[PDB]
Amino acid sequence: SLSAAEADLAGKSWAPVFANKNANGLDFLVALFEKFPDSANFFADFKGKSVADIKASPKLRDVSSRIFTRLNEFVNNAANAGKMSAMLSQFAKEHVGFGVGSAQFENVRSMFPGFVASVAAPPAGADAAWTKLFGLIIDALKAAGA
Ligand code: HEM
Ligand SMILES: [C-]#N
Repeated sequence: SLSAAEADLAGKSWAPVFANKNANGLDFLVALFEKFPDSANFFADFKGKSVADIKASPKLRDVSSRIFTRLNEFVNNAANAGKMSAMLSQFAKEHVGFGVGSAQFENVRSMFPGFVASVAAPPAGADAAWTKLFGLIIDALKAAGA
């Protein structure tokens, strides 16, 4: 887990992002797709589609919302190694079954701090907390067989 201090920093940087969950969450998805085009092929709904197609799909909102809803719960529980264990196991089990692996989560980690900053400048120490939070997911995915 993160320490209470780091988790506080991550929550602080996430606040302004989550404040506009519909829009920011669709934006996160599109950024992902722009930067790491192969990601899209993991989704049944967007396999083969171009970013333009993705942005115009009526399915986008459901996908971004579920990521944001779940990410929010990770942020909230990040300092409780207890809940983190449970959350990460499930999260990884779910993903691996869909063919998604840690490399795709390395990609998310790479671009996340840049994405948060696109909304509001994060406090000192926040980027590192996010990178350690995503490092934990990456590790759970490796544990799950990918
Ligand atoms: C960044 C944070 C992410 C979070 C919080 C997240 C969250 C979720 C959750 C909540 C579900 C629905 C699980 C269920 O109820 O069965 C799931 C589905 C899925 N996610 Fe993620 N996800 C993340 C990133 C990824 C990435 C990077 C990929 C693809 C590269 C991925 C691909 C999938 C697929 C393919 C499934 C379900 C089937 C599908 O829609 O095709 N997710 N994810
Ligand atoms: C995948 N959300």
